[PDB]
Amino acid sequence: EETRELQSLAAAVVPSAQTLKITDFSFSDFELSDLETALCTIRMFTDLNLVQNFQMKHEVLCRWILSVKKNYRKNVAYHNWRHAFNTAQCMFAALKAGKIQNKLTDLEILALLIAALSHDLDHRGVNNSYIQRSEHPLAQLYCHSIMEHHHFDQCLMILNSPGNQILSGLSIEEYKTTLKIIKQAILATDLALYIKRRGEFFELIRKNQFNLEDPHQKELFLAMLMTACDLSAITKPWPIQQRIAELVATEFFDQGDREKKNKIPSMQVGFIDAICLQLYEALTHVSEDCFPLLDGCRKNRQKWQALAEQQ
Ligand SMILES: CCCc1nn(C)c2c(=O)[nH]c(-c3cc(S(N)(=O)=O)sc3OCC)nc12
Ligand SMILES: [Mg+2]
Ligand SMILES: [Zn+2]
Repeated sequence: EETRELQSLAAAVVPSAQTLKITDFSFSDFELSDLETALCTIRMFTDLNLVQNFQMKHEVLCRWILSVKKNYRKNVAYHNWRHAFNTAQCMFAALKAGKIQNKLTDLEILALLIAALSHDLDHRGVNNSYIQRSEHPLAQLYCHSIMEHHHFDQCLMILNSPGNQILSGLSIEEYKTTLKIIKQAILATDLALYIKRRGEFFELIRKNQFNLEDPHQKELFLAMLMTACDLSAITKPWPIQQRIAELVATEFFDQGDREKKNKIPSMQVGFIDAICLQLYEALTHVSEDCFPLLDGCRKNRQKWQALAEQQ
């Protein structure tokens, strides 16, 4: 923690969502400094009316954002602060440009944004031996989303740290509801849970039976939305997706957590087909304004496929 970094963040004027470009599905953070990602984050909370509706104190939100950023590991090639930051930006864009904002409640929106930013806290890279070196090396077989539970634990720890309580303004009832949604959302980032609950979601959309007014369906939708934002790097403009794919490959193969290069194109195509396409197609069914995510995904598949055939 840098009181210096906080002082500078808290005293800065937060530029518009327009100037920060956070309403664009094509948004990229390569050009941004950490302070700038912090300012973008404040703007996300502000334009979603969260600061106002939940009486968040400026200095507290600033301190919370810095604490969250500080708890991601920079030595992890992909699952780091920038990835969490980008997931939250996608959530913002889907809520605003994608018009999903009108379909949810303020608490659900509050929970989703916090969850997007916090869902990978303390991530140590896909090739970590966290559980492998614990007193329960078999835990993952009992509780597969055990690491996601740990990410949530980190999130809660920060929300309860002195000077970082951005939810202090909620009533105990609002608070309990928000924490529950935040938990579900973070657990939802366990790709295994996504694969397990996909079918039901695709089925409903398919048979035109999808109804957000149904408490079970709304919860399912929140989980699907979390996945959509968490994988959104796959939807970015070609030059940006190439760079993001480089980071993922690094974490995956060069243990950049704490040959393949020629197989990467086909790998990405397989990933897009097996995991991404269906999800983004389903999302567009719920809200056509989310089409750019689907469009971007398709364009990247075309690009990777061309390379796969080797140019
Ligand atoms: C936790 C990883 C999920 C993920 N997110 N993103 C954005 C990506 C991505 O772009 N690519 C991959 C991915 C998946 C495979 S495979 N064939 O095992 O399903 S290979 C790969 O990245 C290759 C560099 N995986 C991901
Ligand atoms: Mg993760
Ligand atoms: Zn993630």
